[PDB]
Amino acid sequence: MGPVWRKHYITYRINNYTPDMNREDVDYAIRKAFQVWSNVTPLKFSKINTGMADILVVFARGAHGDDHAFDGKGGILAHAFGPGSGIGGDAHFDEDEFWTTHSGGTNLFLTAVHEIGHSLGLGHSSDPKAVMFPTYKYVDINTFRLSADDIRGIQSLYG
Ligand SMILES: CC(C)ON(CC(=O)NO)S(=O)(=O)c1ccc(-c2ccccc2)cc1
Ligand SMILES: [Ca+2]
Ligand SMILES: [Ca+2]
Ligand SMILES: [Ca+2]
Ligand SMILES: [Zn+2]
Ligand SMILES: [Zn+2]
Repeated sequence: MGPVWRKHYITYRINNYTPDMNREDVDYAIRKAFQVWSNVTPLKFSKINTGMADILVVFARGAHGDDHAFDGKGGILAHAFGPGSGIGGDAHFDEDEFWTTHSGGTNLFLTAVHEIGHSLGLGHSSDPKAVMFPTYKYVDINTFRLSADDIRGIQSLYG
C-alpha cells in the first residue's frame, strides 16, 4: 500500500473558489464528491470553514507553490497528493480550465471524485469504467456510479 489516512474521520476546507461557477455550486460539487467515497467506506468527511483541515481544496494556475506547475488551458486538469500531513491530501484544480456543473468545459463534480480518490490514497485504474481511470469524460451526474474496481480499491485501503 501507498500512504493511507490513519483515522476514518477526515476534514476538508475549500481554500478559494473558482469564479467560473457560483459559490454554492462549488460547495455542492465538492460535498457530493466526498459523499461518493463515503458511500462505500467507513470514512466520514467533515467540512471546516476556518482553520486546520486534512484535505485543502485549492483552485490555482501555473506554478502555485508545489513542484508541479499547471500548464494553462487544456492538458492537465487537476492533481492531488496522497494522505499525509501538510500538503498531503490536498487537491488542486487548474483555474485555467473552465469549471462547470454540466457537460460544457470540465465538470467539477466528476474531476473532484477522481482527485479525492488520490487524496484518499488511490492511484490510477486500468478499468475504463473506473473514475480512477485517467481520462476525463462527462457522464451525467444523476446516473454516475463508481465502478467495481474503484470500490475494490478504496475498500482495500479502508475498512
Ligand atoms: C495522468 C494524467 C493523464 O491525468 N491527469 C493528472 C492526474 O492524474 N490528476 O489526477 S489529468 O489532470 O489530465 C486528469 C485526467 C483525468 C481526470 C478525471 C478522470 C475521471 C473523471 C474526472 C476526471 C482528472 C485529471
Ligand atoms: Ca491545464
Ligand atoms: Ca493536507
Ligand atoms: Ca477558470
Ligand atoms: Zn498543486
Ligand atoms: Zn489522476
